[PDB]
Amino acid sequence: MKYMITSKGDEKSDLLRLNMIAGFGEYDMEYDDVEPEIVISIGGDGTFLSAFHQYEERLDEIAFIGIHTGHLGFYADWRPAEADKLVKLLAKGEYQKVSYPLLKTTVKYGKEATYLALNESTVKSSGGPFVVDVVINDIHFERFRGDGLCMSTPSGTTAYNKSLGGALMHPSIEAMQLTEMASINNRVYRTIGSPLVFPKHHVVSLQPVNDKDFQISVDHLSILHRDVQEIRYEVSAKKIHFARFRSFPFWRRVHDSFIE
Amino acid sequence: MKYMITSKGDEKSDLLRLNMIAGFGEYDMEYDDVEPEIVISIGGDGTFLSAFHQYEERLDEIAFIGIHTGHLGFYADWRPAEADKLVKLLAKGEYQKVSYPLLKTTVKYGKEATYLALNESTVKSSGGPFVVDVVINDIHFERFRGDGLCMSTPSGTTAYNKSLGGALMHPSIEAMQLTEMASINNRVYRTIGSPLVFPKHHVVSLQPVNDKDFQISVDHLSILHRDVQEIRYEVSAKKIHFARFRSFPFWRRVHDSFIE
Amino acid sequence: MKYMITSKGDEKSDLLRLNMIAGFGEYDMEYDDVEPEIVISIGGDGTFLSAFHQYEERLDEIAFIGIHTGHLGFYADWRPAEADKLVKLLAKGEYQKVSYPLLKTTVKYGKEATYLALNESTVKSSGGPFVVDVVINDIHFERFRGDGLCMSTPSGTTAYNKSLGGALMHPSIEAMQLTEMASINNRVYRTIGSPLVFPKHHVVSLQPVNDKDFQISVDHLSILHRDVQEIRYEVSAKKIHFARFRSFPFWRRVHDSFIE
Amino acid sequence: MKYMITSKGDEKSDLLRLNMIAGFGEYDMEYDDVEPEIVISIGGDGTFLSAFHQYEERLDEIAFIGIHTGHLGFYADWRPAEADKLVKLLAKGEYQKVSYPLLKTTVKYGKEATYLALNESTVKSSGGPFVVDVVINDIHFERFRGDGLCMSTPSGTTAYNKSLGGALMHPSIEAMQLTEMASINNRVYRTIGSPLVFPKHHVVSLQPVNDKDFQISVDHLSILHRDVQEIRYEVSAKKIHFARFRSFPFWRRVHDSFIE
Ligand SMILES: Nc1ncnc2[nH]c(C#CCCNC[C@H]3O[C@@H](n4cnc5c(N)ncnc54)[C@H](O)[C@@H]3O)nc12
Ligand SMILES: Nc1ncnc2[nH]c(C#CCCNC[C@H]3O[C@@H](n4cnc5c(N)ncnc54)[C@H](O)[C@@H]3O)nc12
Ligand SMILES: Nc1ncnc2[nH]c(C#CCCNC[C@H]3O[C@@H](n4cnc5c(N)ncnc54)[C@H](O)[C@@H]3O)nc12
Ligand SMILES: Nc1ncnc2[nH]c(C#CCCNC[C@H]3O[C@@H](n4cnc5c(N)ncnc54)[C@H](O)[C@@H]3O)nc12
Repeated sequence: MKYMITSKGDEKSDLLRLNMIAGFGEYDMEYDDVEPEIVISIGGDGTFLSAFHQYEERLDEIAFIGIHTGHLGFYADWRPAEADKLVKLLAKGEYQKVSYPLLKTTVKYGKEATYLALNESTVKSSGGPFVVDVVINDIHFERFRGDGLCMSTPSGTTAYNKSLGGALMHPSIEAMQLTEMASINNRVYRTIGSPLVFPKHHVVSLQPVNDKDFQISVDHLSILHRDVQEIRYEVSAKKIHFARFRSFPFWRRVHDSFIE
Repeated sequence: MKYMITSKGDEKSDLLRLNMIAGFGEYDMEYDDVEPEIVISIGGDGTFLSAFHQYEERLDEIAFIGIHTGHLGFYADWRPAEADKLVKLLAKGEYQKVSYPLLKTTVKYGKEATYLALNESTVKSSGGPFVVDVVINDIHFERFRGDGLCMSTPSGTTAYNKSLGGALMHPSIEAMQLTEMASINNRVYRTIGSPLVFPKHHVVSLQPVNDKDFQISVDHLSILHRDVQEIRYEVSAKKIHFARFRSFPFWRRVHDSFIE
Repeated sequence: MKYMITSKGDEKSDLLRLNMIAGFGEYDMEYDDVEPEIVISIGGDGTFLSAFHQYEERLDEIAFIGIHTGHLGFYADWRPAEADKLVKLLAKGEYQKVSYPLLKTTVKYGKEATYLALNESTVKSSGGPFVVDVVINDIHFERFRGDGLCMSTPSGTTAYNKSLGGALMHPSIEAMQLTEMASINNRVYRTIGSPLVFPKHHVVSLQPVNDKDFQISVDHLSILHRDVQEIRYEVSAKKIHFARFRSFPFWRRVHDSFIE
Repeated sequence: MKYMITSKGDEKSDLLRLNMIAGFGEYDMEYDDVEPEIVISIGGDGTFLSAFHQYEERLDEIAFIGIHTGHLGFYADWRPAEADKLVKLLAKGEYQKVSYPLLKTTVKYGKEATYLALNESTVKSSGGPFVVDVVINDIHFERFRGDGLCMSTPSGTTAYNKSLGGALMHPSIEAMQLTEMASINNRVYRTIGSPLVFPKHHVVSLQPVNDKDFQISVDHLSILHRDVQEIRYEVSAKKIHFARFRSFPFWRRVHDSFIE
């Protein structure tokens, strides 16, 4: 079937990509990077992130697979020396799809822009004090002062969210998690402190207080947005699909990356 | 219909209970504390906890309601001066049921005991060092050293779980959250650090390393369990049901208790 | 004696400044903003910070006093309605000097620049990943990956340092405290996690790993430093001197700002 | 000179102790465990703690040395295979004394008891809610609700204090650090949150609110104190003295125990 392979760009990953293409040449497999049905990423989680955003407009037709060339990633869970068995396994098919939730970010001006995040989306100010009003389902919840806020997907909770004190949530939970960055709390300023975990259909909305310029990130992309009236976070209707050939539980994946 | 009222025991709550009984005497309402269908609790969240555990063996036939006499509770969300409108509203019926998830705790010896928690269940040692192996779905995840562990329900995340750094999760999420207590981490000992959020059907299992005596709590109850071979945590099939007469969102309930 | 008054710039602070000058006109007091011996600041801690950095090259000849017009500050500890008693008290003299420690920051290129901080000095990258080697007294301590680092004075521990998890240390301790910003920790990357408190004469040195451009802050000032070979932190030989007329303990000052 | 050796009790430490005694038999060294001038501890930091408390009433006449048999300790900083060079080095003398500060704990009833801590002293309730008023230099600072409080020496900050979020402070700083255990914070209850670092001569005083029974620990000892009116913490006039033969900086000692 149609497939394509993206590479981190170094000597190891490039020459690994060519050997898998040569293997696929021995099967009923067509290379096409315009309309692939299997997207193989060789490199790190950054390379996987690129592959995801490269094809984010055909998510329900693509199954992703990641190979990690030098670390072990959360999205790239195949060893380079296991690439041969991967070629064969894919060649037959009848494999299994597992799906992870994604985060939708909407930015409104005084035309509205929408983004999709697999890890997280963060907001900071463009230099100067970051102050925003936090609104949950049209109800005012708190006035946040600090360095910024981070809204994470389930599979992203092991990334930036973890460094901010957030909890690691299993990706079978359709949720999003908001964490604080160096929140100031005193007698006059008051934030919840704790990470918040929202279900599907809950809309968290950030609204400027004075400054209307914010540095907004979605995964690895970061843009300075001018004249912002609203940022809206919610769990996306879209999901990312993975091809799985073997049992590799999320908590096992958490164990191997952080314990030993 | 059948109903009963529990009271915190002070002058304010007792005399409030009698006036509601007198009001119910003017309607098609029968008082029965053996088989109630509505359980009204007057006092604090501790009084609500007692009412829950008092009737925990008929959960799918009971709708709980809480009145708070001096603070505002997470489970008790009616003011004392609003008791009259509560009597009328209940008297008709046709109200709405909303359900929150609960946590099942199983303790195995070398007969097994099961408990139900609405807030959380915690484990500490009976004096001396607390060391347990943490096993997630039959796979060894980590060896925990510290003061103890805390497994929280969704609605309990605003209680002990919050003081331990856990996240507040919306109660429409069928999940449980495990948090650490003063975990020791160095070059030789290694814990995940972060709170973990588990879905339904995931079994977290604590297993002793040396000492087999632990002080186990379920909500307000705390018992020293001798000769423990296993403690098992999982999201209960049982749920607690609340009668609701008005919109009072969880995040609004979080706002009022912690922000202003 | 020689004195000057700086103002936040709003209607309240300006007209308060003029009335104190008019009061000082009734005493043996000369206004001079080139060589003052008493520096009065009217506004907030930001206004006090400006007054400090404005005269940071004559610290051992100046005693600072702060008046707060709308909050209560840590450095500005006099109420606007107490300004009259302040004028009289200053006019006699024979008051007391109390001194707080300061932080020296040195930045070396491949000419070296030195700065003085009353609150703290922070380091972040100029976009992209922040990676530095942390060296304590010429010995390599750790490789830090995250958002940045913050080195705080004693009196600054209640500012940014507090929001990063640092401890509040009494200003009679000649020390500096380093705190982490969203440090990444996994199986391969390893930071101490905890805040570190250094005595006089200990030199903490940050050294770039790849990128040599950092956004460095000293109190309110923030500059992008190009081609950085070393940043050096140590407790300054210089100290800031305050005129005190009444007992107002630091822990009382902490209490009023954060408890009630 | 007079010396004695304490041992962890296992086969490795006992037979190591006998060989050093046999070595000392070849020098001008007298074994005496009633009035030693050098106290050698073989085992772990727990064994060192015992040796310290065993001789805590002759601190200014004793220099401690620690050997670690199976880990590496903060107080025991000599390898078992380096014991021979230790015997020789001690035998001459003219070595160097370095001193670390200690914490004094006073417990008053309605006769007062005083204790000395090298690591820390903690307070919890004897089951039930822990509520105490925190008073700093006779001024009321906060009402603490939670699991307990921990007051740490400088060298103890790498022990329990570290697991509670405290900062690691260099032992040349005559200070003590207080950290919180699972403090409850909401709209009505309010704690500082942050660790507090106190200088010499500052007295922190805990006072019961309702319950007067507390479980008080000093290092490894833990006693249930009945009818408590006051607990007083302050930096002790006494100090512990170490014999040093080589440079082994505290931050190097921190590095080796937590980084690699
Ligand atoms: N999902 C994952 N789970 C576990 N590990 C993972 N690594 C990755 C990846 C990758 C390469 C491209 N990274 C861009 C991402 O850098 C994370 N990030 C940024 N600043 C920090 C920080 N100060 N502390 C921890 N993180 C940070 C966040 O993810 C941001 O989007 N993804 C995951
Ligand atoms: N669900 C809730 N959400 C928000 N507030 C709430 N208050 C309650 C309640 C009640 C009265 C009976 N309490 C027993 C419960 O004491 C909590 N707890 C114990 N030790 C601590 C601590 N050191 N720090 C915070 N908490 C603690 C935990 O809940 C334990 O089970 N329930 C909730
Ligand atoms: N010494 C003090 N103690 C207690 N409160 C204080 N307020 C001040 C002040 C002031 C007005 C000018 N501020 C510049 C200062 O903003 C602090 N800062 C920056 N970002 C954050 C954040 N995300 N979270 C908390 N802080 C932050 C830090 O101080 C930086 O230098 N000084 C103190
Ligand atoms: N000074 C030190 N620095 C770095 N490591 C060290 N290890 C030792 C030692 C030892 C063996 C006897 N221990 C009794 C001590 O157990 C610590 N402790 C108790 N509960 C915990 C916990 N939940 N988390 C971390 N700690 C804890 C505390 O020290 C208490 O007093 N001393 C130090």
